[PDB]
Amino acid sequence: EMIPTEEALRIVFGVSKRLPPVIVSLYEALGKVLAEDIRAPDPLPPYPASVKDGYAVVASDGPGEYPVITESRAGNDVTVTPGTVAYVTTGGPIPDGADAVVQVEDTKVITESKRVKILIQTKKGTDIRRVGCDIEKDATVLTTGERIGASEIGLLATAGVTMVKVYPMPIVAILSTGDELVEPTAGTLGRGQIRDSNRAMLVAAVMQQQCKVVDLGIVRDDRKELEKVLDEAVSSGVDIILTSGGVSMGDRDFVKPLLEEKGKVYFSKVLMKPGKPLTFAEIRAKPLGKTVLAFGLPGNPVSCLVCFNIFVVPTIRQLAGWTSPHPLRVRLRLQEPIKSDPIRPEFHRAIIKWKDNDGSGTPGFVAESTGHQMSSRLLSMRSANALLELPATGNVLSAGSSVSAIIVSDISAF
Amino acid sequence: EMIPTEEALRIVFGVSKRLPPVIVSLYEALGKVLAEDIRAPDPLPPYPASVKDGYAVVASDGPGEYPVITESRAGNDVTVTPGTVAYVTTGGPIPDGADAVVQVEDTKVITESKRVKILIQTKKGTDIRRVGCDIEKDATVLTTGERIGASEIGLLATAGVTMVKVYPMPIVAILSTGDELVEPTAGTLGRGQIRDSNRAMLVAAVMQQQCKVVDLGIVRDDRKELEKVLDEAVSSGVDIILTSGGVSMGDRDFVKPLLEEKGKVYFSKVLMKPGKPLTFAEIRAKPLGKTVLAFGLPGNPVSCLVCFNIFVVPTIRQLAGWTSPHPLRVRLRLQEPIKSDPIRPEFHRAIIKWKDNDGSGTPGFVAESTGHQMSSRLLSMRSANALLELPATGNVLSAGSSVSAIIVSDISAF
Ligand SMILES: [Mg+2]
Ligand SMILES: [Mg+2]
Repeated sequence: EMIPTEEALRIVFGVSKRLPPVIVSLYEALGKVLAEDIRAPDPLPPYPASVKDGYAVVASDGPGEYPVITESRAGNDVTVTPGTVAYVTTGGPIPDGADAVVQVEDTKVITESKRVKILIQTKKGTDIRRVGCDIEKDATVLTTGERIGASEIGLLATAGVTMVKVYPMPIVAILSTGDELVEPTAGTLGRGQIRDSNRAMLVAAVMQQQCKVVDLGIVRDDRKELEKVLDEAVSSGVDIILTSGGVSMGDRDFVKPLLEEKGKVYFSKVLMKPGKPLTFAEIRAKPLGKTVLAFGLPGNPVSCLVCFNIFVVPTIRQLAGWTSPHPLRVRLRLQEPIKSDPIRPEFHRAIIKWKDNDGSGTPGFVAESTGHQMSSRLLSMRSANALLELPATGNVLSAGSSVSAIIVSDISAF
Repeated sequence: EMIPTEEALRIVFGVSKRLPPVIVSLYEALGKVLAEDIRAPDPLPPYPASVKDGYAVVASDGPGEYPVITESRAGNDVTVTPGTVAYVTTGGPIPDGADAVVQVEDTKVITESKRVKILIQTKKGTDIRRVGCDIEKDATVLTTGERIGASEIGLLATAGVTMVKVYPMPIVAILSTGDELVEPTAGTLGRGQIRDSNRAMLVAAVMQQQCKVVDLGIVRDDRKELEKVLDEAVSSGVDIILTSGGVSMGDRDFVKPLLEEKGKVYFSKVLMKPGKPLTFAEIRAKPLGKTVLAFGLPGNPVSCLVCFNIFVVPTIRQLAGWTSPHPLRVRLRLQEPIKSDPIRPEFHRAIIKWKDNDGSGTPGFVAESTGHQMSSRLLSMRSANALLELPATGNVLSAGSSVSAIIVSDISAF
């Protein structure tokens, strides 16, 4: 009853629908996806602006000594005739009659009225931004579907847009279920108790996705309270519910029965390593009516994060309006021998480093293994930035064979 | 008087010193660098825990029918003898006398007291996490110098650390100087006015670096107010001052004279394209005494962001305690013909996409040019995630030659 991972997210990509757009402020638009076309209301520059510090001249007059008629520093709104020059700084408006601008280190100084000598001859239009040189009027400078970075903020500011129409981020509710879970603030542990590490992990994992987290806390293994928390969640306005634990084969695992009771489950077992259990349900809020997506993530720590990175991250990007929600996939060569599982494809976590020499004798990517891949050993996720997509061959891949990998974190490194 | 870029940041890397560590909360520790060693106070698991849902058995008894003595679900703290089995779920404590755990789909059901039939024979220690299986007691699970991601949050929660010793982020003050600058909220522009796009750009650029921004606003081209803003900045507790504009050859550019007056300037002209002007000064606060770093970024929009990505981002990472503050550098092949400047090396911005086939017939990176590289055309920074490091050869590199590139944004893409 296991669904392949390719079909698994094919279902999610078919059920998840992009969120309605919202108006936000300029800084609130950082990282979000543009939901409208931006047109510049005036050109840039809206006036002939000097590119270099120096003097606005007539190209015909050529080199020689000339008087400085007026001055036109960046700030103010007189013409120049053949035989006179005007002093300008960068950004300054060019007066009428000027054909070009000579630099200042291409001029000489030369106590009443001042005169300046021009050492070179300039072709017409030298060091001058014509009106609309960089941005023309009413032109599209940012288009729908673009992700707002720092430069796109600078373009919005150039055009005067401080209120932007964007697709918002999904609100995410997160909870843990386990009768053995205690808060991480707990000091000495009692018999059969462990601290709750999946919740704080998912909270931070969603925080990195710039989504609003709503911390529903620890829930015990009982149907009544687990239902109360679920009914609280969907009615609070959340878009995605993230459940950790209570989705296995035990007789107190009420996540699958409660999801299929309140909505429509699409799968509960996935051909994965790790993370054989993975429940994905569609729930409907009953108020403004809206559809809520629910991920019953497995309770094992490394299994929880892995399912988050492969099935929740694209779901978040798709609700936020990304055109390419899928993660970056790269081909790399192995740095050490590693065996694969024969039954299900193993998402082996590795540390990816770019090298100016590998894959053969060319520059490419390499990846060393993090160690043991136990579903409970969270030390395998430590400093892991890649996810090796290993086939279910059961063989041993040599320290040089090429495989496929998913980028789950920014490499940076050296 | 131009300093090469390699020597330029060699100075910055020599002047910038890592910040003193601060205690923060668990969620406040996301993204920051660990300034202490974390040791687990108890092992994980602190008790023998069942890996699979099923029954704890004696390996010697083998297959057959057996009674279910007690039940041990995840939660509670009776022994089992050869001939009896105990029902356990995942996470449950294993009673005394059990050697292994059989799965539940490897058992049969079989109305008074219940009996269960074991279909298979298990080797000793099957599906059982011994005490400390994943994390041993007093072991280092996170070490100094590590960047706290989502999984490192999960490890901190496992160990009970909710107050962490980390290196903080630098506080960054940002300001613009220009007598032609108006706020981006301005509607119809007057004669000689442009909206201030560098400030909002730098604010967002620093926001992406998870640093605290202090918006000092627009400052006119005059020495008195520009000094008042600088004296306000260093006295407010800031660690880095980011200035935009007023650092060129004009006669109202007071950033260089005021920086060298209040501190020690290390360079003012850099062999760069774009961004020939780039002033870096060291200022000292006069109170707890502290040293402030000042970047006089050039006023041209694309020139401002480029200097930010190459000289400010590593300075931020070094103050925050990174061991590899330098950006990721990758070798890629060109997708189109492009000419280089003969005098200074040009940092040409490109759109980098990973392809399963290029550089030859192998998988690698490719990069297409963004278009015109004018220092004032901010449309060249649009959707640019890479920075081509072009040599000062002045030749034309064919649509297939390999060059060096700096990753300034997460590729993602397809
Ligand atoms: Mg459980
Ligand atoms: Mg200026």
